[PDB]
Amino acid sequence: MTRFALTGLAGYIAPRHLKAIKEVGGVLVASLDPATNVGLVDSFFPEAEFFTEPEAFEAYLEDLRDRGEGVDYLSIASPNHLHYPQIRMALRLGANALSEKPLVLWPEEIARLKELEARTGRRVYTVLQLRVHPSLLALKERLGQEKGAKDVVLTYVTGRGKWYGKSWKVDEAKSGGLATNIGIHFFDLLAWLFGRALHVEVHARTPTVNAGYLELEGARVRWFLSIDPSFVPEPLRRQGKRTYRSIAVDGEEVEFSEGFTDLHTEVYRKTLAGEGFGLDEAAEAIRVAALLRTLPLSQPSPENRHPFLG
Amino acid sequence: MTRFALTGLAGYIAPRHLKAIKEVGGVLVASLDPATNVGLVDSFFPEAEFFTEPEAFEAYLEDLRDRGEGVDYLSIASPNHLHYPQIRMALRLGANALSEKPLVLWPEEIARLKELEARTGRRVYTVLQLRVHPSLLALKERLGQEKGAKDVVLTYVTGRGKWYGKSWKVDEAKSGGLATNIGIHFFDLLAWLFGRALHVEVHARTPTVNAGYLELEGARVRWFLSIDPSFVPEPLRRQGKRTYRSIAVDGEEVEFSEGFTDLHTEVYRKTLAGEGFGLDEAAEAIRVAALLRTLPLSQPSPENRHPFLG
Amino acid sequence: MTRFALTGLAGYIAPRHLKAIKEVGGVLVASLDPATNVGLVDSFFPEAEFFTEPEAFEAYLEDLRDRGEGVDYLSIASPNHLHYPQIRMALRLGANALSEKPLVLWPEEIARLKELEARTGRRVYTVLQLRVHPSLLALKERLGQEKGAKDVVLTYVTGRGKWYGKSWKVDEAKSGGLATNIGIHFFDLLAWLFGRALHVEVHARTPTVNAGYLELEGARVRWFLSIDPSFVPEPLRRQGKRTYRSIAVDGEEVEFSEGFTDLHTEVYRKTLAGEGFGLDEAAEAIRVAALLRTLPLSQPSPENRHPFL
Amino acid sequence: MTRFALTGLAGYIAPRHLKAIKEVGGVLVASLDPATNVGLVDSFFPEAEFFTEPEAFEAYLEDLRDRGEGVDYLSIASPNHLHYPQIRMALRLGANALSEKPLVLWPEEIARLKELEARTGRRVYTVLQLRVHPSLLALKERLGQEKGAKDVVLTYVTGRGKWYGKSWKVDEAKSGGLATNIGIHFFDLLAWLFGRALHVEVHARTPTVNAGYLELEGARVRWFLSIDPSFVPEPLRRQGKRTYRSIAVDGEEVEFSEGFTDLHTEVYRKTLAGEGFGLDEAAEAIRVAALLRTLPLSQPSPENRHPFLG
Ligand SMILES: NC(=O)c1ccc[n+]([C@@H]2O[C@H](COP(=O)([O-])OP(=O)(O)OC[C@H]3O[C@@H](n4cnc5c(N)ncnc54)[C@H](O)[C@@H]3O)[C@@H](O)[C@H]2O)c1
Ligand SMILES: NC(=O)c1ccc[n+]([C@@H]2O[C@H](COP(=O)([O-])OP(=O)(O)OC[C@H]3O[C@@H](n4cnc5c(N)ncnc54)[C@H](O)[C@@H]3O)[C@@H](O)[C@H]2O)c1
Ligand SMILES: NC(=O)c1ccc[n+]([C@@H]2O[C@H](COP(=O)([O-])OP(=O)(O)OC[C@H]3O[C@@H](n4cnc5c(N)ncnc54)[C@H](O)[C@@H]3O)[C@@H](O)[C@H]2O)c1
Ligand SMILES: NC(=O)c1ccc[n+]([C@@H]2O[C@H](COP(=O)([O-])OP(=O)(O)OC[C@H]3O[C@@H](n4cnc5c(N)ncnc54)[C@H](O)[C@@H]3O)[C@@H](O)[C@H]2O)c1
Ligand SMILES: O=C(O)CCC(=O)C(=O)O
Ligand SMILES: O=C(O)CCC(=O)C(=O)O
Ligand SMILES: O=C(O)CCC(=O)C(=O)O
Ligand SMILES: O=C(O)CCC(=O)C(=O)O
Ligand SMILES: [Cl-]
Ligand SMILES: [Cl-]
Ligand SMILES: [Cl-]
Ligand SMILES: [Cl-]
Repeated sequence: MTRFALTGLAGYIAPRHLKAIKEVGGVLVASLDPATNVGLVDSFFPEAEFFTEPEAFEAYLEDLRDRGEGVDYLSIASPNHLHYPQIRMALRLGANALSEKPLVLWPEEIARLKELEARTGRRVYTVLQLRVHPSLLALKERLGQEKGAKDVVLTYVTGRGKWYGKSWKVDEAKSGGLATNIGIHFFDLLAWLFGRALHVEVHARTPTVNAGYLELEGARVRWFLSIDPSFVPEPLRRQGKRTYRSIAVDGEEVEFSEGFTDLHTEVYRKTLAGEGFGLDEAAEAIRVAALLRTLPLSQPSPENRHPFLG
Repeated sequence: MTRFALTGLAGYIAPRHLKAIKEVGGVLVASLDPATNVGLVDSFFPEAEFFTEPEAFEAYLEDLRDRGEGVDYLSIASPNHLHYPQIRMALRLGANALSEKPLVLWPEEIARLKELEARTGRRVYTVLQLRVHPSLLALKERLGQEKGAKDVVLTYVTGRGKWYGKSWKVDEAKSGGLATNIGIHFFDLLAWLFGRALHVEVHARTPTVNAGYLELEGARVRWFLSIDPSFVPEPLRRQGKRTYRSIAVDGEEVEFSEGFTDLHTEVYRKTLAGEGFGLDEAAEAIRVAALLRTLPLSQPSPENRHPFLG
Repeated sequence: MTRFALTGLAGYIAPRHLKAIKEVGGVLVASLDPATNVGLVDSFFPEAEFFTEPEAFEAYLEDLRDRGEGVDYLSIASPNHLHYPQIRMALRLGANALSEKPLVLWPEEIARLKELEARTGRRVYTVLQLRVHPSLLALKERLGQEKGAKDVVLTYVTGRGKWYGKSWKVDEAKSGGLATNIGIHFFDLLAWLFGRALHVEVHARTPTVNAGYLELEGARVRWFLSIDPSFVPEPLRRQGKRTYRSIAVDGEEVEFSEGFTDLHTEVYRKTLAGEGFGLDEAAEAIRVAALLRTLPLSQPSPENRHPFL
Repeated sequence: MTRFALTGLAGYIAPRHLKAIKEVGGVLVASLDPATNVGLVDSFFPEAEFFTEPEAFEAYLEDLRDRGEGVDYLSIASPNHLHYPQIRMALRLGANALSEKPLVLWPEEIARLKELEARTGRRVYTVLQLRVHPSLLALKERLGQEKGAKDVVLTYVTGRGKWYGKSWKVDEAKSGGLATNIGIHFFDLLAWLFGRALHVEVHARTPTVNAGYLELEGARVRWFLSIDPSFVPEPLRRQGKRTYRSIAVDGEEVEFSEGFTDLHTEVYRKTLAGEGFGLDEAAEAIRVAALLRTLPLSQPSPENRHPFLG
């Protein structure tokens, strides 16, 4: 029975973690969130300890550890800028970390975490559910059979209501900006499929749209990211869809929205089986996303312009 | 299409109000919550406006009024002490109010609300789902047949985890205390069935237990309230059950937990149909609960002592 | 005895408002702040009500109004995005408003307040302390005696520590951005002295520097604003100074640091006498600051580039 | 040059700590507060780091420690329940702690901190400025010359406006209650003069008044504590005084309000000189204050009743 603590319990994504912990036969020992709108927790783990103050949470988990009943994992569902320091808290307390994406905001934070693993005997893992999406695992096998770099069009639209622009998600110091907070999913998919980015361009940047181009070891990629649902293709909009997440490559197209929200238990299962996504796996997309925070806009060549900018 | 604005969107009970507004064919025009952990809202009303600052939400709703697009109803799912001033906001904005229980904390607030309903021509309503619970409607009908007052044992145990003690729920200025925040359900049930309280006693009053006695026009009632699930009767507790909500009238048992969390849409419907629970309906249980904040403890006679007290 | 309520009581700036209210013979009936380090209030108005919830503060003031004991002014010292909706509250409660700068963030908000003033017969005022100052007030009479366009270089560097970057003051939706949160003082001084901005350019807009160029009816202005103290001129910086606040008009300087934390009381007095700074006085700087946060960057000509760039 | 970090920078007492660090020739390296009303700091330590997130503050200080540049002291001016876990943070960072009163809330926390001191070779100190108040030091000397149990009337009135009741200071879980948050000063003065409390009674306990009776090894003590300035004696009220802090014993009375707010630098100097008030010194008043939280009210005998209750 794997022992978990959880940060960010009051949040949107937290119930998916509570479900994962239940489904892998784990127990939630304690949670942290400065907000107390967490009453849903009793329907999953009615005996879990709860803290509003991170310093009190830390002291409690240390007391559990300084006596043999420590947690095995800290699940981290706090705002992005808190992932790094809460992962360090976990490792120091003798727990593995399982952090939401992006694992951290900066490449310097990845480098420091690699050193800290070696001094604490624990490991840092991250939630990248696209890496367990059955359609994308199948695409990955297909693409591996083919020599040469591929040409890819990546379109990632996921609608967000008006609350998003009043939240931490649009504070770049907290979220990393749109290309990190939302785009890390696809920058990570592209690194997993096609390796390291040799060249990066950004062609459009507004509060709701970013678009650009990547030259990766295995592919040339035109990409478009939005949180404005008007960019969902019209035939799908008609049927009420608010998302469109598509990779077109090698003469095929895979739209990977189905089950996007139903893969957190599989990520937990892979992680507890020792097949999790660690620092080495997460680092490349974080490097790309971080470069994009400060990269100047450029004018795309026609070959490099995503079609939604045409 | 009834037009609603909602306060308390990030909270535990908010999704039941989103489901109710949906199911009655209403539209959520705008919501208010100082917390922004509200991403669930896009799965219901992906175009609703959102505010963290009450002053800005008010100015926005005042602008809508002034241009003939005012909201019809403010639904209120904020902490209890904010119900009164949020209902004052609804009324001044030219909207009706539908507030979670307890409707307000104090009888003086009920009295001032009556004045403001007269000044504004608007109405104040509240969510008391026990009044639409089919077993309790059935009970009320059977009691109408009967002559004389009844002897009643009311036992109300609903377990709460460790987060509750770190929330506004235990700040008596915010919540009104245990007998208000949780007990209002049953004080209101008893007022609805049995009328006004002629005499009130409190026999036990700790952070997790209140017990006492009421003499009502239609009943003598021994009551016990707890948020410690250890008080669930042993034959249910041994199975892991954490709630027990029972009214026993002249020795006949009605346990009413089933469907307790599945009646908000029916309250909303009754309200919109002119059958809502207004100030006059809610006032008596508020008067009882408010008395209980300062009523001195007394030693029960054996005939007035709830069985759980020994 | 003029009755006041105050918003933003916990904030850096509220003590000058407590002094003005005291000094002008007013009484503070109630205050609002989400935060609770407001104890200083006890040494001025030891009986004032206090609220952390805006809706409870509004209901309390509305009760007072309805029984004929309403406040006469709402003084507003909250973060900038709250000024507009708190002035709206003041007018709905039948009070005048006296707001910190910037009075509101957007010209559309000014227009709405003008409608609402007419509806309620109450007035919106703002604290423009540079306008009652001795050394800036000196200019306006002189300058005004001469004709011809002036050539102005405006430089303001006011160092801010690491806390600033973690506060609402860098959230553009809350503060209006650097030029507004720092700038607005001086854009208002410039509009006061030299009229409407007929051309506006922004040359730099980074998190610690905003710089640009204005042409006003009465002057051209090269301006530079920063909260990075490394831009304090070296003869001051070498001494450890972290601020520098200069307007040079046709080669003639005035530096501005001295009477800066100073003149809230006179502004209260003028306002109470019917000589306050209203929407019409405030609007132009608000229009310019709204452009300064929204216009695209452009590359300056040599002639139009502030020397510090 | 003694290196400090500070918690609670945006609050009421912090400016006194900034002044103290400056006056003892220290440097403030970094500060933590979730609130950002802190601009004052620039007039003292213009280059200090600042954090809103405790986990980021702790990671920053951990980095300093690891590269041989750790702070020497953590000064703690956060809410009272945070003192214990922030002192734990200091000790694990290899810093001494200098915490505002009360040092911690509970005797069990004192006991844990004694164990952690021994582990780390760092020390915990606290601000008890009455122990450096010249009038009280002079009184202590005068009393010493005697022998036999003293008879004491302690009256401690310190006015607070309406903001206090909407702050953390009235949340007993955060502040310890009135007898702890305000009262610790005088319980500590009494323990310093007269030793262990062998008998404790509480006679009144309202939001603005606590009163009771103690018998200590060296004195019997009738005490009264209020934040209602109406209890300042009329003659002092008539001249506008809002405090009255009086100890009457041995045929004299010492009123110790003068300079009560001007002794923080002296506490810092004593602490840096190795003459600070440690766990052993602070423990007894913490034990007494904690007992008073749960002690039921009793009816006083006339002899044991503070005069202000008569
Ligand atoms: N597909 C996915 O894998 C997916 C989807 C959504 C969000 N996320 C990620 O999950 C995280 C949570 O996002 P969300 O949408 O639930 O955001 P949210 O704003 O709904 O919830 C964030 C929670 O963090 C809490 N918080 C703030 N500071 C904290 C601290 N010091 N400790 C603990 N909790 C703290 C907030 O009070 C809040 O309840 C982010 O890292 C986000 O990128 C991932
Ligand atoms: N069976 C029932 O009918 C039932 C069950 C649970 C709760 N309730 C009631 O619903 C209300 C909410 O309880 P909850 O359990 O959801 O609590 P909660 O603590 O989960 O959520 C409360 C929400 O109110 C928000 N809030 C705080 N101040 C606000 C303001 N000024 N405006 C708008 N929002 C504000 C908080 O940020 C939070 O998201 C309470 O009145 C409670 O009694 C009813
Ligand atoms: N020289 C000047 O005249 C001068 C100097 C500084 C600031 N200001 C202005 O004064 C105002 C205060 O800035 P500050 O420096 O005190 O920042 P601040 O962050 O120190 O003060 C913040 C106070 O406002 C509060 N607040 C947030 N929401 C509120 C609400 N809905 N109602 C009332 N209060 C609320 C916050 O809790 C905070 O405690 C701003 O408009 C700023 O532009 C003017
Ligand atoms: N005479 C004295 O020695 C004296 C006088 C006043 C207060 N105090 C003590 O000083 C402490 C502060 O009291 P105050 O009056 O300044 O209260 P306050 O409410 O004015 O200030 C409290 C500060 O703590 C901050 N805070 C909350 N959580 C924090 C955290 N995790 N880390 C750091 N900061 C955090 C708050 O945001 C706030 O700015 C308390 O322990 C109090 O008992 C002592
Ligand atoms: O909806 C998406 O594609 C992104 C989900 C996510 O990771 C987020 O919202 O943070
Ligand atoms: O569970 C219950 O019976 C009470 C639900 C409720 O109203 C509450 O938690 O506020
Ligand atoms: O320091 C300055 O010059 C600007 C003051 C100001 O208005 C602010 O800080 O918001
Ligand atoms: O004023 C006093 O005597 C006590 C000071 C205070 O508030 C405190 O110590 O928290
Ligand atoms: Cl906690
Ligand atoms: Cl808002
Ligand atoms: Cl309030
Ligand atoms: Cl931080």
